[PDB]
Amino acid sequence: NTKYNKEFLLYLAGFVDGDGSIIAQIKPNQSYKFKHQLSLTFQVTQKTQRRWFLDKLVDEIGVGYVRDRGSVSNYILSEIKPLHNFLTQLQPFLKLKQKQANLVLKIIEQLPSAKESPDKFLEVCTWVDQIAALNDSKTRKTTSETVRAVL
Amino acid sequence: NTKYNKEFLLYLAGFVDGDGSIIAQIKPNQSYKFKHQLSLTFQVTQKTQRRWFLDKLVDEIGVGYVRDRGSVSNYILSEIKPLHNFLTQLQPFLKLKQKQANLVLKIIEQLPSAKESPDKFLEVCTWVDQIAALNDSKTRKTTSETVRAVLD
DNA sequence: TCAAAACGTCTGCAGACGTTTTGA
DNA sequence: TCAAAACGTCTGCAGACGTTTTGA
Repeated sequence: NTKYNKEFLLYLAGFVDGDGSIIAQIKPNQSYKFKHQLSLTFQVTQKTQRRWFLDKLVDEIGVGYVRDRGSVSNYILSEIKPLHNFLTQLQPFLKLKQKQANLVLKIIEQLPSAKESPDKFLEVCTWVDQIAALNDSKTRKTTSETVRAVL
Repeated sequence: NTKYNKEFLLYLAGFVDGDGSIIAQIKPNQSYKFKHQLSLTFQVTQKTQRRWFLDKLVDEIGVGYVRDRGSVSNYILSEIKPLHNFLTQLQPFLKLKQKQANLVLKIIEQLPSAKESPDKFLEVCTWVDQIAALNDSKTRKTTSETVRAVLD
């Protein structure tokens, strides 16, 4: 587990607080026991001309990668172990995105348990609900009821 | 002329790099000797539901104010001296909006000498030109070139 | 004449989702 | 049956300007 210099984290929290997203999703997918995949994402967006900055993040954070989607580009971190380690350290300095950050951590820690009881999974899916409520969600389909109405 | 923590500035520098605007403008206005106002602005936007965060900031920075625009709110810092002191302290930590910041400090210092001679004033206008170019400028009308003409 | 505030404008996004595949 | 990658796309803005008014 890589440890981050505390100056880097202070700058990074500020950036994330202003122009970063912390995303939790329930993805309909029949090849899963309970028919959905739990998915977590940390994401930063820069215009494609400025992606030199997104590439530095990959170096400095040491994990994740960059995605080009035309006029704009993304830094993406989804791997569950690195994300946990990263949010754990970044969390104390967050002012606007702390709750999402903590809801993500608690979800990750309960992932092995959610793969067992259909009630534990369903309950984890309500945390996912809380994260999207905190964000400015616009185009959202698959929620916990969507799930409860399957089991 | 308040002095800020290194913990505050580092955080703030990240926030500004990510979500902050450094704006410079040449405003046509006939009450001025060279018929234009040189305007500088530091700006941050939030959804009004999260005003408190910008209100908090007014208090920590010690200056500037908050405008509710209906559904979004702006933190706005326009005052030249506070602006200089704020950016002079924040400038070494910026990784994206540093160039803007320097151009803004340059401008603030040459400001009194710019009011003395239309050639120094025109030069200063070529600095706001550069800032606009570093931003994602889309609706700009008054440039140093429209100042050159008018001053003839 | 000036610094600073006040108020107006808009369309190219972009935060935050979506669905499908890869590769175990 | 899973973690992650890859890729598609909507809608309320909001970044970065504009014009106008205030009051020493």
